[PDB]
This record gives sequence, C-alpha cells and structure tokens, in this order.
Amino acid sequence: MEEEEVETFAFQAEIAQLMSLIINTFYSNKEIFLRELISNSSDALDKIRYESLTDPSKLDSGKELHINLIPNKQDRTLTIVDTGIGMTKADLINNLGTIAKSGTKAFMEALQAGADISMIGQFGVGFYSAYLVAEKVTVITKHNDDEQYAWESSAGGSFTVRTDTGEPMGRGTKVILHLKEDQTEYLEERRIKEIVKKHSQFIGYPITLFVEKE
Ligand SMILES: CN1CCC(NC(=O)c2cc(-c3c(O)cc(O)cc3Oc3ccc([N+](=O)[O-])cc3)on2)CC1
Repeated sequence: MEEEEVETFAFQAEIAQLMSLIINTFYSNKEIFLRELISNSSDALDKIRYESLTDPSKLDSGKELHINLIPNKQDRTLTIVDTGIGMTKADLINNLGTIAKSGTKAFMEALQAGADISMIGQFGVGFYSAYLVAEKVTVITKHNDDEQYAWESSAGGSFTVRTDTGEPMGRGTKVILHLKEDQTEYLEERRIKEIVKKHSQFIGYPITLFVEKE
C-alpha cells in the first residue's frame, strides 16, 4: 500500500466569500473564465522566458513555451496546460488561497452592484473565475526548484495540496476544470475556438487545441 501525505488549508475569509459568490450567483458571460486561464498561463510563460535569457539551463525541463487546451468530453474536464515557470508548494499554498488579495473586497462589491464578471481579471482574482464553470479545480504544477505538486478545491472553504503522483510534467502548470453539468459547451471545439478568438487573440505564445476524435 502506498502512503501519501495531504495538507488541507482553509481559504482566506474573503477569498472563501468570493468563491461562494462566484459559485452561487448566476452570471452571464461566464466564457471569460478561459481568457483568465490563458492570461495566467501567458504570464507564467513570460516568467520562464525572461529567466531563461540569463540562464538557458532553466529550459533543461522543456524548451517549448506554449499553451495546450485539452477538452475531454468523457470525464467532462477542460485542461489548460502551459510550460510556464510553474509553482513551488509554498507558491500554491500562498498564491492559491491562504493569503488575502487586495482586490477581493472591491471585486465582491463591484459584482454585487452589477459589474460584469469579465471585470474579475482587473481585480487580481481572475483565477477564481474557474468556478463559474467548474465544480472542482485541480492545479498540477512543476517548478524547476521543487517537486510536482497538486492543489485542488471544490470550494466549500478548503483546498488541499499534495505531492503529485500523476504523470510527470517537465515544468509548468496544468489546470483541470471539472465542469458543472450545465457548462459542457466549453468542451466543444467550435465554442473553445470562438472564445479564444473573441478574448485571447494577443497571447504571444502558441496555443494548440487538442480534440479527441469523434
Ligand atoms: C516564488 N514563485 C512565485 C510564483 C512563480 N510562479 C508563477 O507565477 C506561476 C503562475 C502559474 C499559473 C499558471 O501557469 C496558470 C494558471 O492558470 C495559474 C497560475 O498561477 C496563478 C495562481 C494564482 C493567481 N492568482 O490568484 O493571482 C494567478 C496565477 O504558474 N507559475 C514561481 C516563483
């Protein structure tokens, strides 16, 4: 029998409030969740690109800087993979839920008052837009300085972090959105292409959509 250690963390209170607001309120324009993922991937890819200019060995773990979109209609997941700089364990714990974000309160107030959900990116809390469409999010990540880790949450106020025993990634971050049953349009090729074209046209890294043959 294998033994695996898990650590469970509480979300910072306002982040938990925001997650409940995002999950339990209807919003139109939920398609912007993908813009937010691609934008975060692009930022991570920038980080490794710049780091590699001085230290080409930081690319030992993979030279290609790109984003892959992987819809899976069998398990109702949409996976966004990038070969950006990746996150350490401490980064996941800190950056994905335990540390307050200065934009969370302002954003909840904006939203309450009728701001379009598209505004979320501006408030620095765009990652949480995943919960517009997903009931559960898993973030698997590998930084050159750390082992591969998995973060996961179904909201409800906690997340977990564990060493990832799944398929090794060279470097980068994979976000797996377990979509809500009414949000399966985001597994369709045409819809994904539509929303990438509408919202993610100036990503300066290649993006490839992988479509399972029907
Ligand atoms: C010290 N650490 C600091 C963090 C550095 N890594 C990254 O920035 C990073 C981000 C991602 C990264 C990613 O490649 C895709 C994503 O969809 C989300 C990511 O991380 C984020 C986590 C939180 C937030 N947020 O809430 O604002 C935004 C992005 O992968 N690597 C690595 C060095």
